[PDB]
Amino acid sequence: TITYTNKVANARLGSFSSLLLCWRGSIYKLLYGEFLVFIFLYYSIRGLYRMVLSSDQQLLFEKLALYCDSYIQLIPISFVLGFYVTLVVSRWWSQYENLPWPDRLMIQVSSFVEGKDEEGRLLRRTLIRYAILGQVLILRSISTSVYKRFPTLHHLVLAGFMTHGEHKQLQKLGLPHNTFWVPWVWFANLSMKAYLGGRIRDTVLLQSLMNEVCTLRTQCGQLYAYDWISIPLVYTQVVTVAVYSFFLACLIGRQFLNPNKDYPGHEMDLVVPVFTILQFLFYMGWLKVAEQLINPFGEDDDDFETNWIIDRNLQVSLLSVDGMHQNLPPMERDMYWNEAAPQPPYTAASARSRRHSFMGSTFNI
Amino acid sequence: TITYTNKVANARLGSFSSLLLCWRGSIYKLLYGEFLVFIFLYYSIRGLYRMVLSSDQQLLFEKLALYCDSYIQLIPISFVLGFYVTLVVSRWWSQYENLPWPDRLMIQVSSFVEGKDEEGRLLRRTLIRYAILGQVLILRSISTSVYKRFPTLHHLVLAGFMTHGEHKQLQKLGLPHNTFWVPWVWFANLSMKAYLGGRIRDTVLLQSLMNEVCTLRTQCGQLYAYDWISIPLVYTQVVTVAVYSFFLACLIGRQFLNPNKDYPGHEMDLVVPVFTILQFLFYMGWLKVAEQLINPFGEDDDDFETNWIIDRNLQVSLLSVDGMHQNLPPMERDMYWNEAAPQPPYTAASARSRRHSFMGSTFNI
Amino acid sequence: TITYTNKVANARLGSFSSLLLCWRGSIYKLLYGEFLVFIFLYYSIRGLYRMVLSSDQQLLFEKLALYCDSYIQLIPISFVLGFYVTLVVSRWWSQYENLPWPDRLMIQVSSFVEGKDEEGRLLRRTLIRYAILGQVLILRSISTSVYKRFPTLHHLVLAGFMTHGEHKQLQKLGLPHNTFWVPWVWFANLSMKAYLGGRIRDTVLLQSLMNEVCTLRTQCGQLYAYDWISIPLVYTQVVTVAVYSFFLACLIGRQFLNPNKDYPGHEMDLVVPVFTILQFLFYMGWLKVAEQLINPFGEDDDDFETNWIIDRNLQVSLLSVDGMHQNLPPMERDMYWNEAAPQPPYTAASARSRRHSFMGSTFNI
Amino acid sequence: TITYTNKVANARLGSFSSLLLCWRGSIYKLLYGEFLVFIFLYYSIRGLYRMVLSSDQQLLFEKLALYCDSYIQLIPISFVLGFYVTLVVSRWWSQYENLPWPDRLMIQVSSFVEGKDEEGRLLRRTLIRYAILGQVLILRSISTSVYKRFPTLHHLVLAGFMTHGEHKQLQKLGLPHNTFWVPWVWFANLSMKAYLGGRIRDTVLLQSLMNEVCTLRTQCGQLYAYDWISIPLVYTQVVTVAVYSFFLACLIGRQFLNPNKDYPGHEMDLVVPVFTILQFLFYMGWLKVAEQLINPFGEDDDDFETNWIIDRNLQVSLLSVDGMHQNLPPMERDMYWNEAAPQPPYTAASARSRRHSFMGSTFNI
Amino acid sequence: TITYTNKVANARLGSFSSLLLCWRGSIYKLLYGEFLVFIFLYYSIRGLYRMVLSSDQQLLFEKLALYCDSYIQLIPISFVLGFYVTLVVSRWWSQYENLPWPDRLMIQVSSFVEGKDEEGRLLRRTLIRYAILGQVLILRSISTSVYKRFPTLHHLVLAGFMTHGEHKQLQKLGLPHNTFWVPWVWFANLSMKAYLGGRIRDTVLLQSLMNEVCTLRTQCGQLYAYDWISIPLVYTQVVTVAVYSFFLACLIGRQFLNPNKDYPGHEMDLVVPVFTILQFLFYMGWLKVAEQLINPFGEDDDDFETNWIIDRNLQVSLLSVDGMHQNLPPMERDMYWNEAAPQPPYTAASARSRRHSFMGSTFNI
Ligand SMILES: [Ca+2]
Ligand SMILES: [Ca+2]
Ligand SMILES: [Ca+2]
Ligand SMILES: [Ca+2]
Ligand SMILES: [Ca+2]
Ligand SMILES: [Cl-]
Ligand SMILES: [Cl-]
Ligand SMILES: [Cl-]
Ligand SMILES: [Cl-]
Ligand SMILES: [Cl-]
Ligand SMILES: [Cl-]
Ligand SMILES: [Cl-]
Ligand SMILES: [Cl-]
Ligand SMILES: [Cl-]
Ligand SMILES: [Cl-]
Repeated sequence: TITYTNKVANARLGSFSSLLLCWRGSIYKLLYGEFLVFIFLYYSIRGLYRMVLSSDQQLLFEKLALYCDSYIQLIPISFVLGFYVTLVVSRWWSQYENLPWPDRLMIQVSSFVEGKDEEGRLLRRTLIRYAILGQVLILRSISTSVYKRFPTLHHLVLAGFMTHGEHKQLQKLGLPHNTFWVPWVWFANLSMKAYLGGRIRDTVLLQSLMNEVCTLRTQCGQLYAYDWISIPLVYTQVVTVAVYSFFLACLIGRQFLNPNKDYPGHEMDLVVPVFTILQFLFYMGWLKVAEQLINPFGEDDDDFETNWIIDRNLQVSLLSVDGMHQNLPPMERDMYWNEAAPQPPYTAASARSRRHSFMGSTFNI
Repeated sequence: TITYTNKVANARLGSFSSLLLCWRGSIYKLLYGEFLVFIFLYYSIRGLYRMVLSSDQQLLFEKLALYCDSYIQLIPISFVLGFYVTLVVSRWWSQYENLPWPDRLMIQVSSFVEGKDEEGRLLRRTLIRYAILGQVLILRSISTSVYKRFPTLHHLVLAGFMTHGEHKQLQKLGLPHNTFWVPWVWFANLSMKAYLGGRIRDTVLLQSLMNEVCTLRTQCGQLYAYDWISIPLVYTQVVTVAVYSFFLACLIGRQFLNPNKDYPGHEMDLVVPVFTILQFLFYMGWLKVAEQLINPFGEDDDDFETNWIIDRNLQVSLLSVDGMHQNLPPMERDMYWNEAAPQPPYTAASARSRRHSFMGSTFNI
Repeated sequence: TITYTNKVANARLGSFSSLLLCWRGSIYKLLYGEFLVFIFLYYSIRGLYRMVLSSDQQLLFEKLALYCDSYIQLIPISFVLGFYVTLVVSRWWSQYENLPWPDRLMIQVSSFVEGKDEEGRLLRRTLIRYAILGQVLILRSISTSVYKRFPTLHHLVLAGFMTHGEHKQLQKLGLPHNTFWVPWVWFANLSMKAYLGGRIRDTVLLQSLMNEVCTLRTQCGQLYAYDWISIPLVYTQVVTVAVYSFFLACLIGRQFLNPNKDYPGHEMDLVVPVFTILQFLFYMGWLKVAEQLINPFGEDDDDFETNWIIDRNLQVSLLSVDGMHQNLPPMERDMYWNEAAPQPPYTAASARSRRHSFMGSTFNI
Repeated sequence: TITYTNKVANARLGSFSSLLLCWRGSIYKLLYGEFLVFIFLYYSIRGLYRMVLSSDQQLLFEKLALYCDSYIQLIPISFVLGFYVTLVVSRWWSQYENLPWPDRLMIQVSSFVEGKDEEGRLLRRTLIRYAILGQVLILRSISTSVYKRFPTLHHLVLAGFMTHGEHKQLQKLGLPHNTFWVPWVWFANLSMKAYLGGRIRDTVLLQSLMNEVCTLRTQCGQLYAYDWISIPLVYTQVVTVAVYSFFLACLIGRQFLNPNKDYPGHEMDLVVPVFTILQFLFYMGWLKVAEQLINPFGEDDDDFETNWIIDRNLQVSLLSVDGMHQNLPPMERDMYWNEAAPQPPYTAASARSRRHSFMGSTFNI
Repeated sequence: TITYTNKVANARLGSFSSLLLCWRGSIYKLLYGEFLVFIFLYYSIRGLYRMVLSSDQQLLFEKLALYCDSYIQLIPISFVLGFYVTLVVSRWWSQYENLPWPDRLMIQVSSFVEGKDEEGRLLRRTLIRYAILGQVLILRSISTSVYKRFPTLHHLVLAGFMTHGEHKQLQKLGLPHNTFWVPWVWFANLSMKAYLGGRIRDTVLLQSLMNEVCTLRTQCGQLYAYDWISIPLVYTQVVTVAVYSFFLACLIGRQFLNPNKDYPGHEMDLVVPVFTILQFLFYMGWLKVAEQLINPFGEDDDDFETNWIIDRNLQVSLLSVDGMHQNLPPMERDMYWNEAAPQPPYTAASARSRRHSFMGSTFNI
């Protein structure tokens, strides 16, 4: 992901205009393959119309240039690009709001399960490993950068995510469908077995534990649904055909005709169509937004990095559930043990923000 | 459903332009029946105006051609198409977010109910079959591909979804309304009977079980409401009349008049109206999006496949509640039993994504 | 409500164009009273300008016709109609998502309350009748077709919804406000009295029962709020004045002036303004959408039928809590008692939809 | 609030056009102070250009009239007015969805707390008074019509909302911030004290009681956040400057120039600019919608009446909690004690709505 | 934050027009750095074209001026500015709806934990300090005004937020990732230890306590996600390039050409382009809205003040859990002890709002 939040913290003169000189993640990196083709096609007609076509077949070219010029209209293209990109962006954000984070589950696992030895440590570690295997098994059929890292189910055994005893059991289900739901049942069975062992001392705690897994199930199912069902191909093709039809009329129609005929529109012969190049840039960088965000789990620059998340979620969870169970800092009296209104200090660099408390809009009347 | 997510993973040169050469699910498969009619109507006037109408009735045709040309405007049509398709798409996605998945219920059924013999197996199997019959009875009055598969309630008995003992009981209710709510009451009564049998050992578990059925009830009711209440016919007709009025003025008005009169707009006699055909394609593929997504439960290409779901939900649930109840893989020490920070390996093919952890935006100041 | 979902299941040639020949619920049924006025007003000027006004006062009419022609612009009208109808439709759907359905409460009432005789039957029946009276008392101050059916609170007694013992108690509150909240308190008091009688055997069940009534309270309050607070009259009037100002300039300004003066725009004298009639139809059918959906609880064609719902909810609930309490079909072994993978059959008519299970996007790489 | 729902129940000929003759809440009541200024400014130039400026300085005025006429465009103004009003309306509705209604709390207070004498009546009354004081203390810093009614915290004592014993305790906190959170802690402490007194007989009931106060806390905090943080002044100023710049060019540029020069656009000398007045009305009634709804808690006509709500919520709650605790109507057999399908009667006035139950879309195939 | 809600309470004549004379937070404070550059660039050509370029190179300038005039169109720019600002504003509000307020947790901490001495006071104070440390550790990596106030983790010790015993424990985790999740585990462990000490007397209360921390975890994670993932740089750059391309063609093309050639558009030589300056103001104040709200946690004027919140949340919580635990005002009979309908008085200043209760829309029929 491209991060530029610190560069746009304040609205100053050189804030947004300085983002036009960045290479990675910018339109200059995506439009390179198409600008060359457009320029070559444009200059392959200026070199035919001027030195190949004769005077007889040079007046039928001008009637085409003046006819393919009333069909360049900016209303419908700007409607479709703008009613499509909004939907693409809304889907893109919802695809991230459904990413499973095992932070609300490790808090309860580190507390409700009681034990600080063997058979109380292994239980917690397996209970927290199942919820991570569940997310790894789903972020492998939708993402590409994770598939190239775990090409086979035997590669999960070598990385520590799985076990040889679990691989042989997951191989023996006899179902042709995907198998990203088995760990969610293993977790429930292990938790019930733990409850019937004196570890969990109440049924309320067990129900609370199951309620936080029933939500990760939904979050993992929604990602699969989003990947399986995509935006209709009809809607995808309409925008592309509209944009290409618009830009095919600028090749013939926006060319600089011979001024010897004194046409109402053509009066100069500057070589470079600057305002055609700018229009191409502006109207293609709008389509490349959808082209980039139509599949957030890829290998682009503005795509989710779903390969450091599965390491952070492993390390943090394994630390929280194992090495931080009965470990708290010493309990001591605070600095404000006897003080009605604490007054934290302000540094010299930050003394403008010493504001007063808001007391209602109608206070000053 | 048409899936093309893997073809648009990255934003490259040949990514969106390569989707215009696909047959299934494209505008070329939907516009075939109307393009022929439009072309025939267009060419039936070029063949009358040129060789049937006389010179007297050839100058009243040109006043019609130049008069039916100021009524071709692209603003209101592009407003209605764009304020209608967005609503259609928003309804289409919500119709899928309400599909009942029995994955959050089988997890609790496989755990809370205790027994690994007869009278403890049949209980779980019937409890999980009722929730499937409930979804089958509703995905039969809204969908067509399921109705043609189960034309009669006697066909459900032969497929294993129902039983001869329950058919005779559902036939004896004496109510003229639909009967998609009976299994949701049978489930509750069976669960209460199971609780008063020593199977479920607490009331918290039973309440948790009922809470997950009270949600499937809402999800099944919302689909019926969506099917019963549709977008107003006034709104549906306005867009159609606008589009047809727009395209009826292109038959007479966009024709190539005789250049012998030197009209301000007509100066060439190219046979094929390429930029009229392109406009027809672009402005009809936008309407066909709504035409296709106005009823997601049909027999189109970009329509929900609600016939493999009812098989997957049966097999997965029946496997989960029967053959995986007290079945867990062996519990063993992990690969990182003594390791503060696990370091999973990276393959050679995926070594660019070894990124560093984000530590806040203001870290670098 | 007008239902046409089965007519638009598939996207075929004659799918949307066949909806323009329907009478009920169409623009032809709403625009009849105003098309006549528009036509009469239009033809009352063609009959004055041509045979009443003299040659002196026939050249000040044409300067008005050519001046009231640059004020016909389609952009602001299409903006307001399109930013208003979307809000109207969004409110219309939310008014239906708040309709109380007593299906999540009857499930718990038929199970938690224990008894299969007198004093255990009357309790359940009264508990389920209070929740129905609560919805009847609110769908009587917002809807008209229900008010005309129950004009007085004494009419509810004669229909079985109320009782003579409760009518005299609801008459004796001494509050000037509406009384649609009393049954929600009667239900709670009756449930607590039942709990302190050995009927409900736990407090978890009673809390679960009260949680499902605390939601119906919100759903009933939201409908009253929606009816009490409406879209601002300023916003309602702006659209009407814009549309009427647009259509008042088409009466004088779109008329066919005398071609003897050779004006730049008028060159023909066809009697019927076809493209003015079509514009009127298109731009008034858009306003009638908001005109119809601004109050869903009315007596139109595309309005909610809130008179069969209050019968279905009564019959279904009374059957569920009375004649289906301890009544379940016999428990027998399934057809798939010993079968790892069930294979339901496919009929001959539906054999194209035998699709294969989706196994992830990146499976084929 | 202005209520006109009953006048627009059905879509008839005289439905929306009859709303243009209403005084209160209409554009005619809001645009009066500005139409006079606009008319005076317009007619102060027609009276200078015609009888003050000489022939020399009457030909530099016409170049200004013809030059300040290509800057009157309706695209950007209609975009901003329409992308701003939608946000204003969305905020306006959310400001009402967060109004605290103490209807879900009194139901539980009237049931869970057990006692029908002194020390069981006072407890319930104080518990229900704290939740009302909490809402009164917040609907006094955001609203003006409530601040003018309770200008001082001593005025709450005289109205019965507060007590002299609570005023002295709320005066002795020593915090400069607002004090709208104290009753929410008093309620919790009183409920815990009641539980440790034999009144509430279980912890589940107490937790359910606290869960309904933790939601009113959020609802009261959201109103304060909405009042404290408003729409950015930049966004507010942009629309005003755009509208005023648009309307300043219509003073000089839409004037009726002397027709003695035969200009391409000016050919008549009608005194009143009817289509300029209509445009002013239409384009300023759109801005006044935002001007009115930018602060719903005011003293306008289309503003929330937050002064009858705080009386209804007091009377209803005090009646439900105190005088309706153990008070239920007699329990008797229903009219349909032995009847499988009840058949409520239909009156003669409402006999058209006897519709048949919907049985699915695909029923007729 | 800029607060002007009290100035726009009512819709009067001088309500919105009076907001154009405010300095702080206005467009005049943001456009100062760019207006000077634009004016200098504009006047550097009027001073070259008029007194530097010769008559030969003064006719190639006018063909550029007349050619750089058909590319000034307001449709696409007003589409992109308006489809971008809406998304920016929607993100800006959601960034505030996720701010953690410890008001729903202190209510339960002040009640469920039982004790009014030492070892019962320290427990509550530490339990409430952990939830504040959790929010301080996250509002330090996203905000700048808080980072400049706490540049180092040792500065938190000196302000009372942290302790020397917990600093040494947070220094000893051995993880390279951010450490904003440790207090949420410390809180859970301390609460479980308190429960196994006789302080919390039930498991329902402990589960309710943990449920309110599992929500603050999500609220704190969402802010970090919003800061880490920003709007795509492609979409950010497209708007800037469109606006700058629009405003670069107004420098040459909107200049006042020599009227000696009698051009169709240029006929006057007024020095100041008033309607170009106004367009610049209007089209740059729209971009500066996004420029300001693209990062709400900054040091602008319309930016969240996240430095008084962390003091209010500390003081209020510490007062609630320590000095207000078993402290309630005396319980006395109300003013309306025997009164069916209370009648609070109305002041003379507010007597217009004595409205009558709404009794349904169809009441008057
Ligand atoms: Ca991508
Ligand atoms: Ca379909
Ligand atoms: Ca209606
Ligand atoms: Ca107001
Ligand atoms: Ca900022
Ligand atoms: Cl799911
Ligand atoms: Cl160019
Ligand atoms: Cl429902
Ligand atoms: Cl053509
Ligand atoms: Cl409510
Ligand atoms: Cl016409
Ligand atoms: Cl809050
Ligand atoms: Cl005028
Ligand atoms: Cl999270
Ligand atoms: Cl200018």
